[PDB]
Amino acid sequence: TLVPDLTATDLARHRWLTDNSWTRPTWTVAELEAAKAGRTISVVLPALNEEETVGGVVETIRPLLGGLVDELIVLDSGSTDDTEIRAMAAGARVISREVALPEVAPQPGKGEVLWRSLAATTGDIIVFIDSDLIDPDPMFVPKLVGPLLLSEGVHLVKGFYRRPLGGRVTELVARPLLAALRPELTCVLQPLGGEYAGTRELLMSVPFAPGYGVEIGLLVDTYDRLGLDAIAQVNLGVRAHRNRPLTDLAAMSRQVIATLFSRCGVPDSGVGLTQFFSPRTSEVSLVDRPPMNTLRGKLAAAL
Amino acid sequence: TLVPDLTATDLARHRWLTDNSWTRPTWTVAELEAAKAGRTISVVLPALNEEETVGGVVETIRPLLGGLVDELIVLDSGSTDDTEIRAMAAGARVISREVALPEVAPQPGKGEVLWRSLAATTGDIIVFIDSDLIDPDPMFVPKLVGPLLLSEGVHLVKGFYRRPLGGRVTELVARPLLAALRPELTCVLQPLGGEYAGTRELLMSVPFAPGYGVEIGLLVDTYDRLGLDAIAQVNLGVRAHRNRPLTDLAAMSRQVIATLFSRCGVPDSGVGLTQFFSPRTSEVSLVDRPPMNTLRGKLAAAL
Ligand SMILES: OC[C@H]1O[C@@H](O)[C@H](O)[C@@H](O)[C@@H]1O
Ligand SMILES: OC[C@H]1O[C@@H](O)[C@H](O)[C@@H](O)[C@@H]1O
Ligand SMILES: [Cl-]
Ligand SMILES: [Cl-]
Ligand SMILES: [Cl-]
Ligand SMILES: [Cl-]
Ligand SMILES: [Cl-]
Ligand SMILES: [Cl-]
Ligand SMILES: [Cl-]
Ligand SMILES: [Cl-]
Repeated sequence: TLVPDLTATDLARHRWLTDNSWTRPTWTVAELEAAKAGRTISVVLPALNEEETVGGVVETIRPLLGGLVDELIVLDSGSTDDTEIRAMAAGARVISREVALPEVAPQPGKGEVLWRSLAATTGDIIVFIDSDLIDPDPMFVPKLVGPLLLSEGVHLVKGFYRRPLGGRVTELVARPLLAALRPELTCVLQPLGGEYAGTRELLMSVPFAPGYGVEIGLLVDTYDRLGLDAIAQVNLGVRAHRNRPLTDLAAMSRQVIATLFSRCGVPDSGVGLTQFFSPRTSEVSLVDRPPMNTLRGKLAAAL
Repeated sequence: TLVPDLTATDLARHRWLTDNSWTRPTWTVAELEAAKAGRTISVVLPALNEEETVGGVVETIRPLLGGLVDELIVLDSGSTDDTEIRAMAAGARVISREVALPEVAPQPGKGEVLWRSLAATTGDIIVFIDSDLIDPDPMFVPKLVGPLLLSEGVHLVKGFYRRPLGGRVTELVARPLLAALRPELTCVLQPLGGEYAGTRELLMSVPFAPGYGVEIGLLVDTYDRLGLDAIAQVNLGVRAHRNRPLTDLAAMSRQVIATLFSRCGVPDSGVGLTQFFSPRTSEVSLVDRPPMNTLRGKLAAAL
C-alpha cells in the first residue's frame, strides 16, 4: 500500500545497511565451525543440465564437507547431459527430485527443486548455490552462514556480488517493483540472487514459489513474517554478470511479477507473456508449493 | 484481476492483430487529406534540450503544413540549449509551457508538456512525435493518422518500429506488467512509444500521467474507457533502438510502474527508487494532471 512516511533518501541511509550488510566479511572457517554450537549445515545445488560447471562449483565447497559443511547435495532436476556423474565425480551427493520426495510427482522449475531439497536435507541451516556459476569462490558458503551463526535473529542471508571496475531483471523489474510494494526491501542489493542461506525453521514454514519466482518469493515471505532485521546480505566477491537473451529475461520477469503480486495482494491475471517478431508465448505459474511443514507426518522419510 | 479465460496463445492469435494493426501501411498523403472531412490535424513535438535533432524532425513534417497537417508545434520544456531557435529555423512554431497554459506553473516532465499542448493546439486530431529521433521518416504523421481518418471507431494510434535484421523497459517491465494487469494490451507492440496520435475528444477527457508515465497511462486509460478496438498500431519503419544508461532506465521503469499501478487499482508506496554502488536515489510521481476538460471555462485562452 501507500507509505508516504518513507522516502528514497531514508532508504539510502537505512541503519540496516550498516548492521545487517557485510560489505567486507572477514570471518574464518575455523571460527564459524566453532560457532555452530550443534547446528548442522546443508549445502544444496539445484541443477538442470549443468555438466560444464557443476563439478567446478562442487569442488570449491567439497573441502568444507565433514567440517563446516555437514551435507553437500546436488539436486538434479531431470538432467539429460552428464550433470549427475560429474557432480558425483567432484565429491557431491546427487539426489533426483523423485528420490527427494517420491510421493509427489515433479513439477518443472527451480522452486520445485529447492522445495524438495527441504525433504532430502537435514541441516538446521541450508545454503543454496547455483550450479551454473563460472567462477565460484570457495568462501561462498562461509560468507553466507556468517550472520546465521554469529549475529542474533538473522534467518535469511542473501549473497551479493559487487560489479567490476548488472542484472537487468533485478535492476529494472525486481528492485523497482519492491520500491512500489515492499520499499524496505530495496535495501537488498540483489534480491533475485541464487546464493543464499536460511534457517530450517524459516524455510520449512513458507511456501515456495515455482520457477524463477522462488528467490524473490522467499525474500518477501521472510520479510513479511519476521521483518527486515531477520534478513542480511554479504559480499561474495567480484563476479561479473553473465549474459542471457532478452526473451529468456522477459519470461523470467513475468514470473517474478506474478510471484511478487501473489505475495503483495495484487491480483495477477495469470496470463502468460506473448512476444512478437512472429508470436512467441510463455507461461506463468500462480500456485506455490505449500510450506513443507504441511507434509509432516505423512512422508515415508520423516522431516 | 484474475482472468483465467484468456491465455497467451489466445493473445498471439487475437483478431485485433489483424483488423487494427497495419504492418505495411500504404495510404497516401493525398487520400488522407481527402478523408479529413473538416477535421484539422495538430502535430506536437515535446522538446527539452534537443538542439541536435529537433530541426531534423521538424523538417520531415514541415512539407505537410498547410495540407494534411494544420499545425506543427514544438512544445519547449525550458530548454537552455538552442532547441527553440533551431525548431523555428526548421519551420515549426515553438511554444513554451508558460505560453501554452499561463495560469498554471510548470511541473517537470514530458507528461506535463503534452498535457499543456492540449491547450495550445486546435486540431481535432493531435499527433505526438519525439524530438530526439535521429532518423525520422516523413511518413510518420501520415501513418499515424491513417486509422483515425479512415477506420471507424479508432481513437488512439500507436506507431511501432520493427527491429532490424529492443527497448528493455518495454520488454521487461511494460509488456510483462500489462500481461499481469491488462492482458489484452500485450497486443500493442511498443506501449511506451513516443509516436502516437489521438482524437481531441479522447485526449481532453483523460488525465495525463507525469513524466515517463504519460504514454502508458494514455494507453491504459484509452483501453479502460473505450476498449481495445478503439486502439490501433501501425509500422513506422525500421528504426533501430537508441542507447540509454541502465540508471536512467531504472528510474523510468519505477515511474512506469507507478503510473500503471495508479490506473490498475494497485496501491503504490510512492517511494522512489534507490540504487547502490554508493547510494543514488530518484523520485516518482503519483499525481496526474486532471483531464483538460476540467479546466474549460476558466482559461484566458478558450479550449
Ligand atoms: O530464478 C531467478 C534467476 O535470478 C538470476 O539473477 C540468477 O541467475 C538465478 O538465481 C535465476 O536464474
Ligand atoms: O516516456 C517513456 C519513454 O519511452 C521510450 O521508449 C521513448 O524513448 C520515449 O517515448 C520516452 O523516453
Ligand atoms: Cl502430484
Ligand atoms: Cl518436470
Ligand atoms: Cl537479474
Ligand atoms: Cl521461523
Ligand atoms: Cl500551480
Ligand atoms: Cl519545470
Ligand atoms: Cl523502452
Ligand atoms: Cl472519447
